Amino acid sequence: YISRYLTDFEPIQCLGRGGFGVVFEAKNKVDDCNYAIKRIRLPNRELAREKVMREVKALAKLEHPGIVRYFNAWLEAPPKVYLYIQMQLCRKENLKDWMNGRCTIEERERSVCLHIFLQIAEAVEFLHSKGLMHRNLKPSNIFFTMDDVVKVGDFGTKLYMSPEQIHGNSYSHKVDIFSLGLILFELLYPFSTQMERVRTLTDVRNLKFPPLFTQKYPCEYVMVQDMLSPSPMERPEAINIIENAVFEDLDFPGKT
Ligand SMILES: COc1cc2nccc(Oc3ccc(NC(=O)c4c(-c5ccncc5)n(C)n(-c5ccccc5)c4=O)nc3)c2cc1OC
Repeated sequence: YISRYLTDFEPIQCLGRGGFGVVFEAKNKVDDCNYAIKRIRLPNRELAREKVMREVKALAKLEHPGIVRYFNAWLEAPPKVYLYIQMQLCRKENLKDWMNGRCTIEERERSVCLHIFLQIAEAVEFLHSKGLMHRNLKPSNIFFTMDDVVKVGDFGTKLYMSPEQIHGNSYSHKVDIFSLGLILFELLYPFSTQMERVRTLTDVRNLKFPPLFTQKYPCEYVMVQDMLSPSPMERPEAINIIENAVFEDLDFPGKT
């Protein structure tokens, strides 16, 4: 049996593993570039397989500076069945890592945080304009290119999902706005411990804010409140978030 993956690529390292499968770094022999290759074992459930095959087709249609860049997808059935997805190789550190490495307020300068957030929001508004939604927006699903442009993806815990999703109710694109609210807060508010992070984010979910955040960031405090509305209908659209005066003339020393 001839494996397309082993024929066309030189494996470099395993980048990570999940319930779906594995992500490798591998060099394409012909074009000499390094890629991230996600390998999915096709599920035994036929409706889950339907979802996988449909989502790869959807991914292939997507082109945006804030969405991980797609190259190829193929199936292999060795002597059960694997779907390989080839995408642009990003940096090791995702947004969760980035925040974990910047644990002081000095390391979360307003304009820097707003610049990162704006890119995420622009990626989400792109999805919403295409009649798509993310559903699983969280810092660990936010990646950086080698040039630090933020890339929204989905590697595949409940702290970022909308209340309607948690309860297993029907939902709309407004679920992504809820996740955006928590991400904006988390970018602006550094933590020293996981325990502090969990306690504070849980409070913020219920619209209980740390007093120093409300004082230092009145404008983003207002927009986080709006994005975290229990009622999905009263959450703003992503296009309304991106047009907020808060994102007007963002600049910081070292910005491209
Ligand atoms: C150095 O370290 C790393 C560099 C990495 N570089 C690049 C990518 C990396 O990981 C990723 C990131 C993203 C994805 N997939 C998606 O974003 C997918 C997307 C999607 C894209 C954009 N938005 C939402 C979802 N979907 C629709 N499909 C889909 C889902 C179900 C079935 C079929 C296809 C997706 O696979 N895969 C691997 C890395 C991980 C690294 O360390 C672990």
